[PDB]
Amino acid sequence: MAELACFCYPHLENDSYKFIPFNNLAIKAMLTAKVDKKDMDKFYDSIIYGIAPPPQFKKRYNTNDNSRGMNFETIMFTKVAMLICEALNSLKVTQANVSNVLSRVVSIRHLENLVIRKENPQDILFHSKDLLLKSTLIAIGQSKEIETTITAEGGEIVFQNAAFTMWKLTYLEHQLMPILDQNFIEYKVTLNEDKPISDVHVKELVAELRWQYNKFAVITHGKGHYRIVKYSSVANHADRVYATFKSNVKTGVNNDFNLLDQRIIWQNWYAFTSSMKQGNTLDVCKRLLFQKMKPEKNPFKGLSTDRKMDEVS
Amino acid sequence: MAELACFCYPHLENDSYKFIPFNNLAIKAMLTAKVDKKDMDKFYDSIIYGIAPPPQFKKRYNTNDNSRGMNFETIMFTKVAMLICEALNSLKVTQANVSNVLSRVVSIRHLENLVIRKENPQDILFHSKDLLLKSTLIAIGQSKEIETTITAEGGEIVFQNAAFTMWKLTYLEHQLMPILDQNFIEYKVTLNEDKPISDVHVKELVAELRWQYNKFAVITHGKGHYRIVKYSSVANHADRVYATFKSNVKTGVNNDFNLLDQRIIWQNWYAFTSSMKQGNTLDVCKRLLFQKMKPEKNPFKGLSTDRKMDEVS
Amino acid sequence: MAELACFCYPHLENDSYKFIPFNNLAIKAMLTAKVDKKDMDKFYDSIIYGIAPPPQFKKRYNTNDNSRGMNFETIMFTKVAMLICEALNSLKVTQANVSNVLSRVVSIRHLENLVIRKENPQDILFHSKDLLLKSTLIAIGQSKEIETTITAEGGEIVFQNAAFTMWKLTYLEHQLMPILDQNFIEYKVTLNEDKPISDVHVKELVAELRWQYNKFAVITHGKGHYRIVKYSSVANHADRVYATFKSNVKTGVNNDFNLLDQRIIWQNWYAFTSSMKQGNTLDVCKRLLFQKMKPEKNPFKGLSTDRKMDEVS
Amino acid sequence: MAELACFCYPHLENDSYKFIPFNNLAIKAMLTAKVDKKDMDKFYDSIIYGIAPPPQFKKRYNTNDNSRGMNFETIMFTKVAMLICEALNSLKVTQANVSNVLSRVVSIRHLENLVIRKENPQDILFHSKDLLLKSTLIAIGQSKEIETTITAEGGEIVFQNAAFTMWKLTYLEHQLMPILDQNFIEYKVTLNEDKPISDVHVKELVAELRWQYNKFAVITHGKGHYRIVKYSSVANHADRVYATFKSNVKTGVNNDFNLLDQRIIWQNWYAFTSSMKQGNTLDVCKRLLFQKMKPEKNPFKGLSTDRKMDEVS
Amino acid sequence: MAELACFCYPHLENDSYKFIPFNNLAIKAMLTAKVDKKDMDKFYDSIIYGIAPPPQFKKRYNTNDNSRGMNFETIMFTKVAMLICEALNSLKVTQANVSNVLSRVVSIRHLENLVIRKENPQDILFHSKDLLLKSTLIAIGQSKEIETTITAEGGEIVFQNAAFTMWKLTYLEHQLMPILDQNFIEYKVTLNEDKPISDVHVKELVAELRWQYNKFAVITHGKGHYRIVKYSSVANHADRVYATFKSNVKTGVNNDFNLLDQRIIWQNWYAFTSSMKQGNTLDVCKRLLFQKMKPEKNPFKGLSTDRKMDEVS
Amino acid sequence: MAELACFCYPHLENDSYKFIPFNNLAIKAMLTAKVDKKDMDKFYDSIIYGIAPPPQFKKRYNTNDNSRGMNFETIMFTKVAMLICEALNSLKVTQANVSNVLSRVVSIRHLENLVIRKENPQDILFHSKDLLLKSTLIAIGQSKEIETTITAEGGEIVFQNAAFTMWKLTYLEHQLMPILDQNFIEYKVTLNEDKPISDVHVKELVAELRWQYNKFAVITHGKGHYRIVKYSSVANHADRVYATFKSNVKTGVNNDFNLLDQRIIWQNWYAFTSSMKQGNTLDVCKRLLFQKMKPEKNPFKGLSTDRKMDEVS
Repeated sequence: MAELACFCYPHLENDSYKFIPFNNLAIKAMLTAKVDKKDMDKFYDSIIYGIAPPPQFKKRYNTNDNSRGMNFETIMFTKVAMLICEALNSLKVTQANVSNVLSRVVSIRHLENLVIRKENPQDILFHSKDLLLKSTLIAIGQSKEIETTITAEGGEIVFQNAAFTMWKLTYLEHQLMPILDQNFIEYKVTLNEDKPISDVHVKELVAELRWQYNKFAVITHGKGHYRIVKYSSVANHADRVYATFKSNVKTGVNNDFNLLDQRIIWQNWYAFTSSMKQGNTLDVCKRLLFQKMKPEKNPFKGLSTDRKMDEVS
Repeated sequence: MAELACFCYPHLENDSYKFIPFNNLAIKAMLTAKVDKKDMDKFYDSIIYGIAPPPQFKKRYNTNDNSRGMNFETIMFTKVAMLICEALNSLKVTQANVSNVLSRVVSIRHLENLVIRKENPQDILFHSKDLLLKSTLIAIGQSKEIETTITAEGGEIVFQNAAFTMWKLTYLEHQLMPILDQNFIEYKVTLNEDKPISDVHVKELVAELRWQYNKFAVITHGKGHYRIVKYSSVANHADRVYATFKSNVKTGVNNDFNLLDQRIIWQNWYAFTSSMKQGNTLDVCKRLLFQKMKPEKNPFKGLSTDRKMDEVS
Repeated sequence: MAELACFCYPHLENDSYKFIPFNNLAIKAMLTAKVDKKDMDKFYDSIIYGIAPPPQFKKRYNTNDNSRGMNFETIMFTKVAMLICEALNSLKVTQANVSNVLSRVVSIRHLENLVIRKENPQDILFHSKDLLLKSTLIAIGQSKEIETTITAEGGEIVFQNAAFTMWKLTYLEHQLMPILDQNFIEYKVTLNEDKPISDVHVKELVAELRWQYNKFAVITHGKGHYRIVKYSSVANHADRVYATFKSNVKTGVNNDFNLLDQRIIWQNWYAFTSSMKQGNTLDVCKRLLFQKMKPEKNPFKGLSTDRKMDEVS
Repeated sequence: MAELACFCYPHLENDSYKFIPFNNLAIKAMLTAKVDKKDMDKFYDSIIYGIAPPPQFKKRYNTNDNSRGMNFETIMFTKVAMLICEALNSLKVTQANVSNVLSRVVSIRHLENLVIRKENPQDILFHSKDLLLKSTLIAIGQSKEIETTITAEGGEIVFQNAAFTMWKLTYLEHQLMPILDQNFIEYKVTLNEDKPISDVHVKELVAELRWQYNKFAVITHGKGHYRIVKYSSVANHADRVYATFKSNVKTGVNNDFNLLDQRIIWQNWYAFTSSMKQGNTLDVCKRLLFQKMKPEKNPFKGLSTDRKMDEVS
Repeated sequence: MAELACFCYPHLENDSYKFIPFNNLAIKAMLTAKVDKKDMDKFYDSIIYGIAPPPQFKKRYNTNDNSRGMNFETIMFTKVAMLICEALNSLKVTQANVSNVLSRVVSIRHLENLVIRKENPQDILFHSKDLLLKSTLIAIGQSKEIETTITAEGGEIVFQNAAFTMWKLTYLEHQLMPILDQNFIEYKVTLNEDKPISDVHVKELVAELRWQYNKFAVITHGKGHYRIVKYSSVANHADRVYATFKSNVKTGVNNDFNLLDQRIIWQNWYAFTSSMKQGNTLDVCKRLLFQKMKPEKNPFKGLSTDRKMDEVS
Repeated sequence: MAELACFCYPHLENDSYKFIPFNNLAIKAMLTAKVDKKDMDKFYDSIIYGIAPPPQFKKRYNTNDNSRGMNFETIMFTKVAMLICEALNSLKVTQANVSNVLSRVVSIRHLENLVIRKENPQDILFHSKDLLLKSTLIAIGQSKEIETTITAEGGEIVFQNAAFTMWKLTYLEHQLMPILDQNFIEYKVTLNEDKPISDVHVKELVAELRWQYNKFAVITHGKGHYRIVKYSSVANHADRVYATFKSNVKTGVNNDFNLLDQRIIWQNWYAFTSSMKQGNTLDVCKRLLFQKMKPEKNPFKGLSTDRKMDEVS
């Protein structure tokens, strides 16, 4: 999780801002550099290895005294940086915008997964440059469009339906910036199409979720997909999405939040995010999260039995 | 799963039948031996490596043309054979009985797990020779007593309570006769004491079973413990326990069947075994196993919610 | 052993059905997919990884719960799929035929061996695209022609003559769908030319078979080659070829059966297949297979002595 | 194959000749020693590492310029030497005899196999010191007794009967003096008892020999066991046993030759050894070995069919 | 050491005999082939892997029962075969000659060393195709020219002078047909130029030979180079060169023998080869080889002292 | 090469000085210690790991900044230290003497080789504690006796005679203080007995030396054995033995020098040491070493021929 300015710098050629990747040794030089307090937000000249990121983003890079950043000396750093550049170079970014664009924080893991998609001959992104660009621009946050199956970050498909595709996020196996907590398990459910989903297809998804992923809560962060997370993590997710909601309200940036199908989402999460979306306080929202809520209409009552009896037969 | 006659032979010394283990090379010789059709049930003399098991049990031993038997050339074969001998030698078996005793089929895996217990300094069986003998004699089927926690076969303790202890059966990791199906997962729940168990302690067990082992059916084979098995296996278990029930009825051997706590056992399994115990046919019993049975009183209705909300908090 | 529909799907381009291989991740997605009972025979859209085989052929693919299928994630799967496509694309298959063609069950091992031939610079198939196509179309079952030495599946040549070539089938060493039984040994004897073979050349073949392969039965499945199989397997072969004979009779598909040279074939096998070809029952045929048949004229009486005395000299 | 004087030297203590093993470094020193032509048959004093064998046996030991001897630096050399000493020390050898005894050439491989027997807890020789001594004294050639199953050199039992035990000689796997020709295969058939063997038990042995070992000739070197050798080796065996016969005749040492059961032995071998035993020339004997001899009464005519049909059933 | 017919076969294309290498699997097939006694000298058709060498050269190829031949399945076999073809294809061999040319026995090791030369960018043969051809044609025996330094087989240069170059033959390290005797050490001394060599340069060579290679005899086989061989091998060399001399006399093929500088060659060898060249018998020649010949004029008397004193200083 | 005070310290118990080994961690502590200039010759107290050697011998121990010392952290350090203690403890050293005794410089490699001897069951030193003590006391320099074969330091015996034993010094393979120059080769020739040696036995030794070790000079350092050294080392040896001679003259310590057999020793070395022993200057002695000395009577003229001709035969 870091700024785009961690991967590339802008260069004005042909009266246009083309973005160029960093050499890892330039980053390595900057980390050893003595810079003025008033130059910490300026791009650094390594002399030998070209331009380097602003010294203020020192903590974004893993060193001996830091394991909270990314592994910039890997090959995947260059791949991700190239992906970012390719995407930004298509936008023809104006002089006023370059700073805002680069200061945008994005998911490095999302970008890494997109690299893993684009490089696989089997994946549609390998063949469609347009789909790759759409996918990347969503990840960059320079796109109004929603992440769907076609434009998903990726992972191992663990379930698929007419309406849905479930992915296991393999963040443990990443090169650039993995999850270090070995307990980490998280899935996501992307919609295949935006057109209306049937009751039968929703039933099929909820069936698999209640059977295979019973120890997981079904939530969302307001974009067009579900997040399958351990119940032990929900409280932290709540804090994050509320902080985001709060931040977007204060800064005036888009604050749309798709609560998604109420029959699929976890009751308490839907309550939480509904209160948040109504403009209630963190404590008001959080307190619903922990309430032993009176069981709603299921709304699919015989669903867990069906799969058991199928397995027996 | 094999006869005791696969591990030892009886020898009359000091006017008493002491049972002696087989050398693996004696077994190996017997497998290459040409024997008369009327000597197939007699113990075989290898000459060089001592007495060997009856040729009729050829298929009990793994060869090039057989992977359905045990690995008799391992060290654990000798350990198991020694355990058996030690147990049988304490009984002072009479001349009439020796044949019946040795023809008794027993769980080799059970015996292997008992070896793994007895050899560990941390385990009570290592220190109590009496407890070891009781445990082994249960496994041999030369004991009226019930297998409890103290006398359990063993495995990895995955849950423990005042009333119960849950073990993961590590049959995949065995040396002598492992499970070859890598999908194999099975647990057992042994009672710590026979005295009456509280509602609170039953609730605690059922809670863990509904949370951690939701894709598993809770059954029993009529002894004093629960078996936690995949729903995909229940149908096969049914066949086995019914065949056993049928066999014991025809042969007049003890046919006690403890159905165990109805609140813990899977509804369909309890129905199945109740019909069997009432003397109904296989088909009558089996048909209950597959019925989408109308949900009984839960009988613990808010139990699955409690653990979820705990995890969230 | 699987349908052609396990490797490719048809696509109508340029008013012609060109067959395209499957991506293994598409297959992998289908295996996790929830499909309607009435769509089980339709090709599956994985979205991300292209078209996938019909869900009804799930058991053709090896998973955690299945070791009876093929290893579709290997490189040889793609090679075999490509070979199939190349062959089918030459036929210009019509719209009515595509379903029948793809539903044809074929030997995957045969196809794998053809891949191993075509990729070796030393092998004639590497240089002759025509011979490769003929060979493959025989394996596919879209060819009236007989498998000979030139068009043989392959293996290690263990004996060769003017008339014959003996191959060891290395099915144990395969990647895509090996034989798992490590005891497996089987050879085949393909004819080099169809023109009449001399008594001297037949003698030479029968000599090697009686000397080197004395524990093997010489049979055929009715095509133009001999099969050298363990005597322990003959009974199973009998069942297979009879079932095939029966099936072809009922379905009206070609049911030619070349019994081959009576002097080479095992007496009991020739008796068996002659009875089958005369339209007798399975039991009638099988019973001949097990008869201690009165030794015919040898028909080469001093043959086993000759090779012994040669070896001594 | 070497003299006993290669392993030990005699020492007169307590008015008795006790034989002592050589240290390998003493042997190593002797190999580098400059000795007088008239001291080549005397035991060599290495000074540092004790007594060493006579320099005349230099070629018995493997060096850089010699791979025809034994590996005296191995542990098995010491084991074999100890076995020899133990045996010779029991005989109380007289002063006149010591030279003859030590100059006796013996099979090192035989002795090595006896070591492998005696050190295995499963083997009877491990427990019976008397049987071990008998076995060893046969191998040394200081015993009138015949090698039987009980006193056999050893190897892997590949077949066993009431009357017979077949051993695979694992001379390839030896440490001290292996066979270097990797094609080497040889078995031996020792009698379990000397009392008369039935027709049924002979049939059983001949059955296994015609089935499993069809490419092997059944011979003997005149002691009480059969030798199963490749047909390609028979001519060499003939030379050896004839040379021995010739040598024993000239030197007046015992020249008994047990031709063994005529129904079991290879026709040509029986002819050969019968001519030799009648006092005919090498050429006379050898010529019978190569004759395409008119097939005698089988004398078991349906034997090869029986096992085939059994395998099929 | 084998015939050229072991590596290639002739093919008449464009009214010219171009020679083509063998595929190793064709050779492998031929080794398993049953051929008529009157076809043993004809090239064999493997069908699948192209033409193969005449069956009469079976023993030239290493198998399970043969370690006296070459390793034809190696890559170096193909390299050597290609080298041979390249050379023979330049000669435009006539129809009458092809048989004689191919039946020529040549040093495989020589050819292998030439391959090792030609493939090294540092070696002149890599750049001069003419020099490579000259070198190869000498090795083939289709050239009147003498092997010199420029056209030498190769090896590790251990000494070099204005006049001479000494090579260590690394026959132990070969792939195709190595020396198996690990004691093997042999060097060769090729002349750099044919023009007359000074006394000073001869002195320098003889100095190094007396110092570094004192346990080696300096000989020749009559071509324009010296052979540095262990004194233990000289007797065998004598037999070989005499047999060659004898053979060439009987067959009328060129029988030139360059005795080389008498001051360099070993006294006894010069005597031997002089007697041979005068037409004396093997025994007459050999007897000189073993004579304790009265020391000639040294002819360099203080030479061994000089190098000692240099080393000291 | 270091003082005895590097291995042990004296302790006065029972009114006697018993010498005790150092713990390596005590040495390690001393190396890090800050000591007064006037305590550099006192034994150091490490507190935790006992007494340690005087800080003045710092350079005797290998550190990061020193590869000129010994590897004191090895096991062989303790073994050598123990050997030294065992030897010194037998002498009952007086209070006045302890300092002189411990300040004695000795060959660590000699001591290591004695350890390698004493620990080998095959070696006489393993069994004779008296011989071990004699050997060690010679190495320590607390013995008037001469090093002979029986009491030799050790190594690999490369030649042995009635009179002589040649050892290869394996100083490269040592643990405690090896030779680091990988070119190092040195042998020694110890006398087996002191009684007079024959001309024939001297001839045999000189023969092997002229044949196998022709590039080596035969010298001595004045004790009762020969040293076989490269001619390139002689000049350095000369310096050492002269410096020793000079030192012993100045300090009044024994200065016996056995020049040994003039027929065996290198002419120039004998000249050198004779001049030294006559009391000439270093330059006078050295100049003889480099003189191209007129060849004396050989004194064995046909010796080098004999071995050549033997090798040929």
